[PDB]
Amino acid sequence: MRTRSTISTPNGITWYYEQEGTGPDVVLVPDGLGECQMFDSSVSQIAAQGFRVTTFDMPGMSRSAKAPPETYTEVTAQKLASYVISVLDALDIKHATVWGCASGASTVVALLLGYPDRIRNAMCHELPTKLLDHLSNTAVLEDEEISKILANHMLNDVSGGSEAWQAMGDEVHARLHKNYPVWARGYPRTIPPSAPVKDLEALRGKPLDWTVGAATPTESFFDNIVTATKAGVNIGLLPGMHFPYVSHPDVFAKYVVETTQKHL
Amino acid sequence: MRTRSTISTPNGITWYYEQEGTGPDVVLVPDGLGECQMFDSSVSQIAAQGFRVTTFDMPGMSRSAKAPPETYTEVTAQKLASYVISVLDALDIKHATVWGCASGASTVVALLLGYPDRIRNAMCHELPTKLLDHLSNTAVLEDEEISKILANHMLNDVSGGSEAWQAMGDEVHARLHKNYPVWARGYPRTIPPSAPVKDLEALRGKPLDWTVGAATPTESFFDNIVTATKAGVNIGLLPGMHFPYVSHPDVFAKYVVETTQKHL
Ligand SMILES: C[C@H]1CCC[C@H](O)CCC/C=C/c2cc(O)cc(O)c2C(=O)O1
Ligand SMILES: C[C@H]1CCC[C@H](O)CCC/C=C/c2cc(O)cc(O)c2C(=O)O1
Repeated sequence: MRTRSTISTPNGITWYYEQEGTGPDVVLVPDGLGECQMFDSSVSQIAAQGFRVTTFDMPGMSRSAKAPPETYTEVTAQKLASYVISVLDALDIKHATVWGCASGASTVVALLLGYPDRIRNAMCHELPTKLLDHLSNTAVLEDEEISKILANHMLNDVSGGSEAWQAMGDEVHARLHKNYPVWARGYPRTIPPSAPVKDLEALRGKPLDWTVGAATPTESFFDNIVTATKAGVNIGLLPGMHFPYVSHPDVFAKYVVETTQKHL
Repeated sequence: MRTRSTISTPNGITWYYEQEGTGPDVVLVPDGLGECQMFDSSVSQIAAQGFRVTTFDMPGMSRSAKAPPETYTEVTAQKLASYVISVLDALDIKHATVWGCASGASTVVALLLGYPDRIRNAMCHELPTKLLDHLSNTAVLEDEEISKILANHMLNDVSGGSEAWQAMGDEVHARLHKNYPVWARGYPRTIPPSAPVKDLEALRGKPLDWTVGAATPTESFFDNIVTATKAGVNIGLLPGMHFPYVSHPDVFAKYVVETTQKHL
């Protein structure tokens, strides 16, 4: 039975969060769009292996929109990490396994490095480390132009699974619609240079498991593969592209549980 | 002005070859389809920077089809490397820069390792190290079935540039048509295990420059990126996929000249 509720933290954020299961804590941090419905099936599937799974909409996104501006403008990994630590503090999650893609991947690595006592192990997927001008240039467009362009880009280029993307439903896509402008203005310029992945050695020997999408063009996260290999960090593939939890929920869920079981 | 001619070597092969330019030798070794007209523009463009450029159809392929069966069945990097050393012997090329993609990539690294006195530097692109059952399954079909399927697969999936691929013309596509079966039967089972990349320390400090296609799915050559990084070998991207010399001739040519100038 899934808890669907709100909890507030003293940095001014009111988080929408979901929680199911009993057992060691596993936390699913969204990608930049900040929408935790993307995890819905995997929440249940990972919980059914004996885990308490918690996820949430990210600050300023979807149903966690009640948040002050610093929390969704000039966003950095280090900022997100501290927001995530504060919602963990509120929910009394002391020791967590954490997953994150994209800005969520940067967040989890910054969590692992900054709060090692708190993080049992971290799985990061497709960690952005490069400025991408086609994304960054949308910031200066009109809100509805941004939503049209980014919605299309997710649907056609990066979903990894067009049908599964569209099957999330109208409600989700209506929340994403409003998030695309806030993401565009707040994330693409400032997340990449915040990447906590330039000190290779600090990554060495850490409980970190890195993935890239199998179908993602080799150029997008070529640099993740080099960096992981130079740091001896485990690196592999998940099917699909930027949203394996949408396109391949069953393999995603099994990967989270199997990687979590390694570190208990 | 380009030389277009044949030369026979004592392993029973009659090679079709082309050559243009004066200067240090640069040799362009085809991919598995063995068809050197794919290089035509780049031959002129690299020569025009002060190089003597040589290429050729590969044994059993295209206009180098007069060759004994061992030269195009159970093909191996080590076999292809000896075949190319013989055509270089015949043509009196003592020192060469070499390029190769796919089976050509395996050939060039085997050349570099096996004949270090002969190879100034090698550029390998998308070196196949894994058995691929969808490719190997085509071996047991009808010849004309194999040509249909592979001609379509190159056109639509892996050219990196559909217009540029088709613009090579009817003559080249008529030669490829006959090569697809010979390749299917001779290459995909035996070329991957022959990959000369399993000894990391032999690669280290060698004049080797490795590339993968930018648009190629991450999974196809993930392993090349890990291997290069573990051996300190330079590794980067070219635009397109499996045939940058077809899809992006100008940037391919400039990459060959620049990388050759580094080592000269
Ligand atoms: C939401 C998702 C966008 C996917 C399409 C993007 O085109 C995928 C490109 C990879 C980088 C995305 C990205 C970059 C960035 O600077 C900050 C981010 O939060 C992301 C990110 O979260 O990626
Ligand atoms: C002809 C070229 C493109 C084949 C499409 C392939 O589907 C592209 C995937 C990479 C594999 C290429 C390949 C594998 C191999 O074991 C031996 C080979 O000679 C090649 C190779 O030459 O591939």
